Order: sequence, then structure tokens, then C-alpha cells
Amino acid sequence: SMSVKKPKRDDSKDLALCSMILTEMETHEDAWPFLLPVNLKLVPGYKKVIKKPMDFSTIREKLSSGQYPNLETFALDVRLVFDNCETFNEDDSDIGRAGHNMRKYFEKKWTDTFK
Repeated sequence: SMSVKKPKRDDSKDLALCSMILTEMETHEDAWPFLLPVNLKLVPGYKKVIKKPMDFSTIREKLSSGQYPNLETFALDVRLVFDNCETFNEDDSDIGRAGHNMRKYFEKKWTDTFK
């Protein structure tokens, strides 16, 4: 509350460390469905169904330009990528399985780097 604060957690390396995680997600062999924005002209249904599209290249641009206020807003966009994927793709598809694998990979790196 006013003039009463928990001890200051060091967040000075968060930007660098989120960039490193994002590099590792970018270079994963199952990243290919997620590298670029879904083409809304060429994929029927995507525009109407997926209210907030997100992809790794869009996260990279947001990260690089100071559009994440803190490390939690960064994790929310990464998770959005996988939540969108599960909304649109059957679990038993190459893309569906890719999304599950990447979400697992992410959540381990996240816990190990920050928890």
C-alpha cells in the first residue's frame, strides 16, 4: 500500500532473458506453424474465429520495440499463440501436435528461467 512495499525483485535482465527464450522457440523444429502470422486472406474461418491472432514474429517485433510492459505480458502472448492453435486445429494433426509440444517446451523454459 502507500509507502509499504515488498522487497524489489531484480527485473533488469527480464528483456534479455525473454529474448533468449523466444530465440529458442524460433529455432525449435516444430515452430514452423507459428513463425509468421496466419494468412487471413488464404485460411477460411481464421479471421472470424480467432479474435486475437498472435505468432512468434509479431512477439519478436513487440519485444524489440518496448511494447511489453513486463515479463507476464510477454508470457500471455506466447500462450495466446498456443491457445489459438488449439482453438483451430485438431489435437490429432501435425499442427495440433506441434502446438502442444511447443507449449510444453515454453512452460519448462519459463519455470526454469523465472520460478
